[PDB]
Amino acid sequence: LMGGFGMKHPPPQILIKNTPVPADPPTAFNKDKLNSFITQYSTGQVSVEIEWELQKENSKRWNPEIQYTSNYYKSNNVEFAVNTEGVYSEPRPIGTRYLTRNL
Amino acid sequence: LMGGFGMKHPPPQILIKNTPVPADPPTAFNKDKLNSFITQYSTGQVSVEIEWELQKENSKRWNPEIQYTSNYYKSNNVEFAVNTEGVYSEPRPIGTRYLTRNL
Repeated sequence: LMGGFGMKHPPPQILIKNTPVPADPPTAFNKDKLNSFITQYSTGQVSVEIEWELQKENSKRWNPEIQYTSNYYKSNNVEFAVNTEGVYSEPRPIGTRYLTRNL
Repeated sequence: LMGGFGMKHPPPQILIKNTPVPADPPTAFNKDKLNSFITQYSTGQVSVEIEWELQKENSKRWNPEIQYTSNYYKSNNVEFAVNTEGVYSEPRPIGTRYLTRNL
């Protein structure tokens, strides 16, 4: 209902964790689980590659259609670009529905 | 200079004429060329087929571009459509330059 593709078997969940590294244990045995760990974090890169299938427009419509565009008029910033402070922003929601079909 | 594709050998001129059909000549010989003809005209269909080669956009531009669009706002007529009297019109000149390239 929020939109998109419903699937019985969607892309699976990808779970990641830093494995705990204990700090120095005591030299006499203790049965309690170790609550003392080395402070730790990880970084890396992720690649996601999705192949998308397209359905072309076959239309016989004579007149030109509505298309999504940028507006030429001068502005302080470029839409869908970085800020003067380095902040990327998305100025507007963009749907998919521009081209037309008969009903 | 008015625009388009200059060619040493452009598409050739296609010339068409109704062949003159004389009216009834006199029954005694006269050497003058015949100035009396049957009133006549022709009609038919013409097909022109042109194959056009395309050069695709390779751009790495991040932000969306300017595109030619129809405007959604309500109007008495549809642009590039027929009139209520049957008159087709072209409301605006449309150039080719919307997509961008680096210089």
